[PDB]
Amino acid sequence: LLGWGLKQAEEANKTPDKPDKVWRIQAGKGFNEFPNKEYDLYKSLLSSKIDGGWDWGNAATHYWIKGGQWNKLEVDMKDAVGTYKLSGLRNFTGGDLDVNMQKATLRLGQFNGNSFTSYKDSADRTTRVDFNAKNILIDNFLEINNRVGSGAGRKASSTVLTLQASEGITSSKNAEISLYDGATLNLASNSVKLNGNVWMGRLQYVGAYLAPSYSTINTSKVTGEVNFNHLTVGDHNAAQAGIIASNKTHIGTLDLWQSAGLNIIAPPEGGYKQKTEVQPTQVIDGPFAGGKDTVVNIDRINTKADGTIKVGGFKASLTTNAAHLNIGKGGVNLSNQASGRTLLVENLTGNITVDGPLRVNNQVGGYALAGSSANFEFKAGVDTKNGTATFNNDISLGRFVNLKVDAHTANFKGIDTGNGGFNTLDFSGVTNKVNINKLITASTNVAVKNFNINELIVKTNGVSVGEYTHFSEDIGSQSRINTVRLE
Amino acid sequence: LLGWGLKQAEEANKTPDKPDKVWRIQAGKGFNEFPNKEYDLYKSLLSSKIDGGWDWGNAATHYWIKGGQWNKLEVDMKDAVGTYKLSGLRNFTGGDLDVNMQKATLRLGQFNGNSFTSYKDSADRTTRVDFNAKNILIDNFLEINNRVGSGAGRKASSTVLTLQASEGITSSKNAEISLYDGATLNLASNSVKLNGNVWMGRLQYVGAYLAPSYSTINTSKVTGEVNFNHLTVGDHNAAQAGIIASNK
Repeated sequence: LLGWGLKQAEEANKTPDKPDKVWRIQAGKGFNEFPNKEYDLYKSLLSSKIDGGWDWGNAATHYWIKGGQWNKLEVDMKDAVGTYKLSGLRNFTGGDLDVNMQKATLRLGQFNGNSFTSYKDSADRTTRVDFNAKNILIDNFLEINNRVGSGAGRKASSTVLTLQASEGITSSKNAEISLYDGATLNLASNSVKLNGNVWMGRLQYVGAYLAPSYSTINTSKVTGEVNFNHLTVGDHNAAQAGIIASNKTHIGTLDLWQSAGLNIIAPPEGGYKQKTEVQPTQVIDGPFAGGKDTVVNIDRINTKADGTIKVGGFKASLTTNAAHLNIGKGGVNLSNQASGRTLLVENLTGNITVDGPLRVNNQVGGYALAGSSANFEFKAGVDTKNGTATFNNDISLGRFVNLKVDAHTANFKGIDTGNGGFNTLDFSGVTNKVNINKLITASTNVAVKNFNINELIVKTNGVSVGEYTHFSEDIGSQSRINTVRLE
Repeated sequence: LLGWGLKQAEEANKTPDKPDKVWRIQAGKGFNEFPNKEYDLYKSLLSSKIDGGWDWGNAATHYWIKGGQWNKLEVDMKDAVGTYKLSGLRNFTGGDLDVNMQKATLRLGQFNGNSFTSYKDSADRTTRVDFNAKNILIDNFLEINNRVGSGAGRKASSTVLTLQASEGITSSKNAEISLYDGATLNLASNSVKLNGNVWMGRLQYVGAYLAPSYSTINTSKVTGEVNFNHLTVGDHNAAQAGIIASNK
């Protein structure tokens, strides 16, 4: 019920833990003299101070450091050369690694995945697993803060995974990163390029459809080229993911759930940076404004939608503070079940530039039933009130679909509502101008205070009555239409 | 049986409390760059270190700070700009806020009221809720030291609310301030003008017609123009209110 902005700002500034028995391992001879050897990291080095096991109560396996889950382990290589791999460390509960590998390639997957989880003690600890490799090369799935077995036993608190390459963090095609309710993920390389299905927000327990399920991917340190490929937020719940980006974020296909949010956050303008017991200062940030050169290049926004029938829709949404928000040639899809699903492509302090056709149920026409009001909704520059919402591609609306745009200046290239009807084509939030190029209406509820639609076809609507183009608010004194053409 | 003059002079000079776990929150980026944004203060900022709940025994809701009602919370903005609102923090038992908002307009009501209460522990603590806004703009009802639910459960000790604007503390027409048996209210702005029904002394419990029911409004610091509109003392009992005025 907190929302993502409180929970991230609470999880950001924490002391790590108070660990007793801080184990230390230093890799000595043999490692720093074979540059191609393809070692194994668990079996040859890490298994000295990590013991396996079984958890009585929902186990498959189990791992911790030494003498319980409250013991920090350092590994201090700093000159080991080779390629190392984990390849099967599943359900690591543990706590506080930091594998320190300069000039050493890692590989977080080979024939088997990985996992990094915590346990809900009375202290509610995090795990803070770190790596400091040269390349990372995920190459098989990695799950952060998963379910250990099946539901029962001890529950799972939050965790943090930090990956700190210095040449790149790539991924294979079938390497599904999937991070859950408490999980974060820090990346600090240059040129992150995750070619696999990143999955923020996922069903941590088998029935918990009402969990909050926050998650975070903090690519703020990436001095290179952030490049996701297939982001997928939410799974049968109201997930609120978030990405703290680095002012250039090209992602590929984005698949929101029905009621799943997203908070892509660009950096600021100049870049980042008995007895009374006084807690340390918790600095907390509201929604600020991104810099001048912040771009978020999504190229397709689908929506996965099946399930219940609620009294409204579910309002899939994404929220950005970047100075631009381009949406590529894939356009916008919106799957629509019985009630009216809703999309909110909101931008706080920037622009919006859509370059694709607005689909619904994955076609351009996309009919809907009576109560199913498929509602697109765009917000360009809410908090600065000088953001345009340009659509450089010809949109087309079918039946029971309701575009609305609340921007400063909503440019267009053509709106064709002549096929379906019952279209509430709202523009009431637009401050001054709506520069539509070619409008085709059958039975529409246009609400514009000032416009110049410089071509207007008005179709008829068959044989039914009581349906008509209806401008529903004050046209003002600056309006204009350079061509009306009834048919 | 003491009378008001003893009880005010006893409640005036007290050390605040001895709180362990003095939480501190500092508002960082984002707040100090939108002069018209109309934020929310509980949900966007305060709810990190205030948890809701239910009191087993006469609840509707319940609020405290963190780990019980003996934990001080500072909020240190000092440069946040906008208009903030509480709008529904009911039956706050808690203890020891001080929301410090220079150059930030507050609003203590929007579609729902507020409340600030204590609980009669064995220590008999006050709550000392403070604000340091620029305007305050009450605009819906605010009850100080109320009854939490209905009678039973834990009882309510005294409390102090301090409002410290620097441009004025106005009020809407339907904003009934009503402070009860232990409640005080310090105002330190210039030009307090409460256009609503201020109600000193009110039935704290449903049958207690023989309670003493003292109350205090201390507008001593007001360098401007104190202006009430409709003061109403006492409700079915022998209330002894008091106002420490500022010579106009």
